[PDB]
Amino acid sequence: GKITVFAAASLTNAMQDIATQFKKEKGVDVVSSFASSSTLARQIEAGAPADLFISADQKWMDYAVDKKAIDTATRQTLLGNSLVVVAPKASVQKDFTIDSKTNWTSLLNGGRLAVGDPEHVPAGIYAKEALQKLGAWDTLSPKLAPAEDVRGALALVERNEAPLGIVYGSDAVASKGVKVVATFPEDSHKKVEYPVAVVEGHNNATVKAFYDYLKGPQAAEIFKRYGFTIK
Repeated sequence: GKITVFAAASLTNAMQDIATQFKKEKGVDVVSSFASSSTLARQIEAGAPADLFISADQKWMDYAVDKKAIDTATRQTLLGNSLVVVAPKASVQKDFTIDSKTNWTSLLNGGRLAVGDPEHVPAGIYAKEALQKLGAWDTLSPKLAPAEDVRGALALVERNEAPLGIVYGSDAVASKGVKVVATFPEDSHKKVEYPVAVVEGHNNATVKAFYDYLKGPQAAEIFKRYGFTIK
């Protein structure tokens, strides 16, 4: 048959490679839809026919679980990731540390900070939480350049439309146009975690085969190569 996966935008490259490999190995077609985890969870709630859902945070998975849209026995934390600051490849921006006394204003220089919409995109929620903990939020809120998902924020930095952007470590690995210039301290935000679960009513042998494949060695190889930490 055919499997439909709704996955956080940050999983774009890894998921495409995994789907290709699975088709080679088992002969089944895997179609993925990528967007902010918030958007995907609301689509699942509305009745969009996805078989699997992989969120970039626990929050949006919990959301789908409460709407009775998830086969809960299948929910499991699959990946981890880091939160970093990127700049265009050709920027002269040098590495810097992120602490209570980081001067964001001079780093930006009249430019904007690209972020996933902190209102609902997981990347933006982790970022806001970190900037609030570090006391820089009040200063940065008027300087944001929000985007539809983390890849939208990444694109702004790649196209040199924003000097700095907050994305996942994995996004930097997949991007040929940016470079990591700082890494958020692990204690500044909730641990970045990706839960996976089968959508309610879609737990059949074909979907289960792919779900098991995601926790296997071939998939772990691809995830590691793209910068994700395997939980």
